[PDB]
Amino acid sequence: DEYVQELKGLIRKHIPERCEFGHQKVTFLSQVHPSPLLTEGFKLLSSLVELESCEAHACQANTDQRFVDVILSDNGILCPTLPKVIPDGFKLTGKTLILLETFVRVNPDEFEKKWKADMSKLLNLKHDLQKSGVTLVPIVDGRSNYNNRFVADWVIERIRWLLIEILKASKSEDQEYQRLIHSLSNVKLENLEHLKRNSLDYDERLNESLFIGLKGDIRESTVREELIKLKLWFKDEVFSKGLGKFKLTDRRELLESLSSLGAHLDSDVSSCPFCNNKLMEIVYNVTFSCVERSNIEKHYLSVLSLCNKIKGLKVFNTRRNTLLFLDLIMVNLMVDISDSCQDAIESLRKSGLIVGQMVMLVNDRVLDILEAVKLIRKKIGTNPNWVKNCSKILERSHPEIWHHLSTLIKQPDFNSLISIAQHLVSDRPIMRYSKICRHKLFQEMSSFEQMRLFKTLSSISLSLINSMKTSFSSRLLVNEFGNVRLRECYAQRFYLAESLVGFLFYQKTGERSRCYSVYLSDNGVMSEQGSFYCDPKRFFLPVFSDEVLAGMCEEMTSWLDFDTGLMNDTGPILRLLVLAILCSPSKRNQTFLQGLRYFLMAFANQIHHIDLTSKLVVECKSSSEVVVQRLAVGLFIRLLSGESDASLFFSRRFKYLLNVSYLCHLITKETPDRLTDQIKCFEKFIEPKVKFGCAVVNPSLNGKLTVDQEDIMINGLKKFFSKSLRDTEDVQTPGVCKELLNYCVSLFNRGKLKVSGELKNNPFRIPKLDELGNILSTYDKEKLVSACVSSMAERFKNLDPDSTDYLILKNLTEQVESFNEIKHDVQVALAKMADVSLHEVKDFDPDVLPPEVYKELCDAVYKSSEKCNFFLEGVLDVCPLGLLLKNLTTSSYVDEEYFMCFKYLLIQGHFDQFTNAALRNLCFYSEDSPTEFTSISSNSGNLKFGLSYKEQVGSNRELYVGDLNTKLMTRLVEDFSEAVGNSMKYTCLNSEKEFERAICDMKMAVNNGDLSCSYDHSKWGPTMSPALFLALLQMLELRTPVDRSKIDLDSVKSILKWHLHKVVEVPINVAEAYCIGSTSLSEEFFHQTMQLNGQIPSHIMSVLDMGQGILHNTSDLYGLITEQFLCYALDLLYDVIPVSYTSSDDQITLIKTPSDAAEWLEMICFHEFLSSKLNKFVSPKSVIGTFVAEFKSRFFVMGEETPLLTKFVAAALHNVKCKTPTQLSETIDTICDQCIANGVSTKIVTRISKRVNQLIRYSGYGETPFGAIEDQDVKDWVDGSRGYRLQRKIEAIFHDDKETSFIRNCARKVFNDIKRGRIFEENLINLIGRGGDEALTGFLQYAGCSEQEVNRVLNYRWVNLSSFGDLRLVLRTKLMTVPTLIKTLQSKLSRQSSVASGFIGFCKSMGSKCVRDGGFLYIKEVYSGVSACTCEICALKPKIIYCNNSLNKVSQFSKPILWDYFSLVLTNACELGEWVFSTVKEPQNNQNFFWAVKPKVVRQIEDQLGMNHVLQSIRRNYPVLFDEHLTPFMNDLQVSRTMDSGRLKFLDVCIALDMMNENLGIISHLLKTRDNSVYIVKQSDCALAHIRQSSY
RNA sequence: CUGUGCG
Ligand SMILES: [Mn+2]
Ligand SMILES: [Zn+2]
Repeated sequence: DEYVQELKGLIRKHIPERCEFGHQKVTFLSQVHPSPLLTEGFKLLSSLVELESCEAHACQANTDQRFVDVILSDNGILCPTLPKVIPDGFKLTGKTLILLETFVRVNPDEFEKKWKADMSKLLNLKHDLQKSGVTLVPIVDGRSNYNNRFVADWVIERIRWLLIEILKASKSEDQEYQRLIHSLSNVKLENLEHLKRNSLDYDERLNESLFIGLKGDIRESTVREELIKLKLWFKDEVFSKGLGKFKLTDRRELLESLSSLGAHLDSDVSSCPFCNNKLMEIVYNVTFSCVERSNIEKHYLSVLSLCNKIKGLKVFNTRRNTLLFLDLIMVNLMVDISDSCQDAIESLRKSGLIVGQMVMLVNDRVLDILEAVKLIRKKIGTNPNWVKNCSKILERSHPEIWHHLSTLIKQPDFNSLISIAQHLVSDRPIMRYSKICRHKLFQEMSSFEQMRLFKTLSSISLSLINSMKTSFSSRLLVNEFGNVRLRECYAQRFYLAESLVGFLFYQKTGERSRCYSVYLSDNGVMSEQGSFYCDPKRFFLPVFSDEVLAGMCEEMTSWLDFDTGLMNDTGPILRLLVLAILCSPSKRNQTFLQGLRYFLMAFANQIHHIDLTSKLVVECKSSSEVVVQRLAVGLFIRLLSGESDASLFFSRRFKYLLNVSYLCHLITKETPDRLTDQIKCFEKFIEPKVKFGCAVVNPSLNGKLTVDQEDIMINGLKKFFSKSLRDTEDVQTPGVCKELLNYCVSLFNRGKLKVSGELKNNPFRIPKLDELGNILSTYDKEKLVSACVSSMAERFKNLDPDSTDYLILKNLTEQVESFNEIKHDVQVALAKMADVSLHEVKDFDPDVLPPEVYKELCDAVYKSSEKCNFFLEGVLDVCPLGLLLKNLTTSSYVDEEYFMCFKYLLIQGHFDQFTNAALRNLCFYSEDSPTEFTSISSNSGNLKFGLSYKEQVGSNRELYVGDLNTKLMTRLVEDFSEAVGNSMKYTCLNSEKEFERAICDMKMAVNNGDLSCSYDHSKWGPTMSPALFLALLQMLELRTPVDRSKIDLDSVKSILKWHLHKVVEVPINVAEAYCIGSTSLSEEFFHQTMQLNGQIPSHIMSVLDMGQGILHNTSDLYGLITEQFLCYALDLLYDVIPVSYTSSDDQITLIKTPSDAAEWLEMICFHEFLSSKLNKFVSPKSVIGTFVAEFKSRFFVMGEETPLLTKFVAAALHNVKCKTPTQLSETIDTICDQCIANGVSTKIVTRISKRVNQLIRYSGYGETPFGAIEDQDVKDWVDGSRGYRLQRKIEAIFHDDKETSFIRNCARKVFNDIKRGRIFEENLINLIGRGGDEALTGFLQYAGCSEQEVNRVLNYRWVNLSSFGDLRLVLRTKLMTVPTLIKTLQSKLSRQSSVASGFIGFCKSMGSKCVRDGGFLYIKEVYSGVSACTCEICALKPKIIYCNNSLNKVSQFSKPILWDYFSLVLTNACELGEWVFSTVKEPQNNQNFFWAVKPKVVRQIEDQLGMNHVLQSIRRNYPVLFDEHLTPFMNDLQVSRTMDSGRLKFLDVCIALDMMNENLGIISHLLKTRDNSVYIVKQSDCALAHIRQSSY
């Protein structure tokens, strides 16, 4: 006991703050025995930890450690026979309980495991306690450290060290000892030697069911002879019988097949699309009614804007009366406008924004003056004081910033109102809800109206997205088949011509699909244009793409200018097809275009599968797919009807049709319906499993199986490996024959393949799983509400205003629905802590009761019944505790909606009514730590996975989410597999050199004419099984490089069989949809597995899953070795030369033949048979000819490569992620560089830049001299960065480049004397860091100037709103969450929402107080503060640049632009040389002269630019910024400290510019590869390239 | 939290 007395001495620094410190301490002092003292030491430490955890949250210690039932029976409460559970901290007040259970886990994984376990075990008790008792709120405090606020945090580590020393000094179980010794460590991979590996009478039958036929020692000549005999048998048993899988194209017959499948002849639709689709007829009507045909309006718009701003304050705490006040103001200003200037209502007002007795108001709602009067005369007599009272609130407790001098207090004279009403006739709309063709023959129209069609489409799309952008929290004053009258709908406006305006009327709000009606107003007259029904989210693409599509069309058609006349009958149909695709966003259309891509791939080449036509036919609905399908097939026929073999200008035809097929990518891939999306993903997940028949019901979730479960697992394993080498019945069922595994393994072992096992670099060196895609989880909501109510009860030390809702907004950043739900939850929780029968038998939750079960009439009339004690007089905004329910009922009653009133009434009626291994595993003991593992688990779970989907253009892609332990095991397996793959050479998944080698090999083979085999494999993911990898690694040896020690992968085998024992959860939403309840296989399976066998199915368990996204590289290497075996076999049999490349989903086989290709079908069929014998089913989409090759959608043809224009332009048009305008412009620059890399066009990128500039300008931000990409660029995207193009734009701003020339001369001088001229550097940073203008001067006198230059160059100024920081803004981001260069460095050191909704959030957020000063303010006052001096110097570029006296009123946000010119010039000097110092000179082709170009950049900045160079420079120059906000999480700073090649050539000088300026982003741009290294360019664009070369 | 413009 050398330390026991030392422990007694050291534990003397402890405060007995509570009594039982004293009690436990005196028990500890008075006991000296070997066995207990450790026990009470650990339990006292745990008690101290739990008290520190819970008394920080107003705890009440459970000193007796009793159950919930007795503490609830302490006072008067009925016992509902609650299940037993021991609480750590309890807080009971009135009829509310707060329970806190805390724990400590140093290791994270155990921390989240215990966290999930405790919340799961506590949540289920709420459903029982609430049913016939009181409520509760579960909270848990998880700490990863033993730290506390009662000790000086230097003894606890010493206490732990001394305790572990004491326990290791002497003992007296084994696993308990290991757990306790490992749970007191702080920081601790492979080599799991300490694991027990105990058997449970199950390993054996797994072994002989998997490792009986595996030898891996078969010699070579026997394999040769066996393959010979197999080939001879195959030749005359299945090939001579005509039972193959591939055949020749037979072009013409394929044309009739395509015409039959696509061109519908049994359909009743007409051959003119305009009347087939509602959008087509609507746009046709508007465009052919439009082509053939004053300060009052701005005042009206201004007053609308100001009332629209003031309404958002909601300072009246009520809605309907607020709306009545606002529209009363609107009508008062209306009648004050109409009293004078009588020539305004008929002429200047009708032609603006008005229609029959229907005037728009705040919140973009159109309202009728008649019923407006019918509602204004209310509250008159009942309470005429109202208008007075709401007037008096505009003086006190109001912003008092208004122009309502007289337009507010005047009573509306109803005589003028009725006179105005009778002045305008009744033309109320009908909005038709739920056959003669004069459709103008679009094929015989001029070449101008199509662009007008496109502009009309863009206007309609933007109007739809504006209607999307409207507010959600809007309730109509008066509520309302086949024809509904419109009186109080919502409206949007759009502009077409000087006199006529289009209007869009819609009745409902939200984000889901609605019904809309389109009307027109020519000269005050109302016209009917149409109506339709759609979901706005799928029309973000055409919002401004009215020009890029056009020029794309002319270029696309002009590709076919080899023959004159073919453009005439192919162009107009091409634009019509593009329009049809744009107006019809659906998965079926893009799948159909992909099917046409596959059809073209089959047809243009020589050999194709026999099962293509079944994968091209898609069922049609709504008669909308038929027209686009007919258009596509007609185009294909017209291009392919005549002589169209491979003996003519066929490459351009192929490119044309391929781009036509890729036109599918314009469709937004964002799962139009979500619940059906989970249904589809789940059923396509579960169909192969059940059709195999090995899916069991919910397992034990802890590593226990029943006899039936293990028996069916054995049956599945036996069935999978029960395939023969001769039977042809098993060609589609999953499985494989172990014999061929033995063959391939044995042949690989004796170095007979292209590679061997001579590996180097030895590899042995909190969301809920049940729901994916939901914004919030039950666990997260419970935690947030627990924290909220804890803070609530904490501050009451009554009365509570609505400001508590602010806290709800503080912790967060469908969403509004969850916010309202949690607001109601916290309201009712506060209410209960302050102090129709079908719901009883059904779910007892009153907040989930749907309004679809009862009529609205009974709901409205029952809430208006007698109520004495359930309502109170007045609104009573103070809301003291004890009467919250009455206030909520009154607030819901005064508002139009009664559903909240109904549920509040319902809930107001109370209608909701001394061993060391067992007694020491509840305080802090880490029992769940993995110490002994079985064949099926690892003592820490059963590898629970969660299912999810990912949107793709073609079809939804499966995805699996893993827990933390599963995540780490999967990542270590992946690391080992990647080590093996790096040992491999031919793999192409992440090794770019091999990818380039494959590209060059395929291109040279195509140029020579070798045979191509682009194998595409179907159902690659779900069909594979881990058992394949188990057997493969069992038969493998993995020899070491030099030691030849035959590495034993026992840990790898165990972890892989663990993955074989993975369990997957089914989402709760699909389970509920099936339970609530067309014939579906999954539906029948679920209904068969509800009660017939066991309980509801929530966990699925089987063998052959191979979850996509988890076993990438293992599957890659398996497929690689298998294809190597097959290529070796085919080479040895048919003496032909194979080579192959693998990408784990599709592969490439290049075949060089000796010594016209119709004699080689037999080898392809034999290879297909061999692959099908393996678990390598090949999709029918493969093309096995020798004309064109495909790999990862990178096609190669004889002579050149496809330009892939439409895919890239669609990508550039879409995925405009809006966070800040600068980042948007940079992303656009990157995507345009990528687009121009593949020789697209130079006139199209200009249109994209114009479109994005127009889009950002519409947002109200305003154009900037940088803005988006410059207009009218050139092919000099090559050898040019963002700096160069920005400099070119700046030069283009100035017509006569006169001061730019001199300032470039000055920049040339400063570059000259900073590179080698005399001595400089390290003095510039002193000048740079302060500010703006004096620095201009300082450079000027460093180069030589006078005061005239000083006061002349500083004249050009531009407005920068982001001057005092960054634009504060909140977007529609995921719930629950310093120069930028430092942030990028931090990120690089470290290792669901729609684009439409993102744009909506951007536009909504920038309109609030975003710019900062001093304070936050708006933008409009900033832009209106400018002075329009117009002194002939601020007019050459309006709204871009300004002169000094033009910005006298506001000057903080005003900088000169020539500093940006310095920034760009010095950036180019550091980046790509000094040749940009010259003057641009201009120079003094059949559309088909394409060729590749290389960058011609020269770098004098030590082009290598290794890592840790900038870190040393920033440490030297800016130690203050180096210390904090930089390199906290780093351990190898020492290499950077000891002169890591410090004092670079130019790194020191031009990094401070990026420090100061936040629109360059050069250093981050500096440290990456160009990623292109080649650019496709036409000689037509090369002809007019500008020349800029600099002399010495 | 707090959207009003493409002429
Ligand atoms: Mn492929
Ligand atoms: Zn028609």
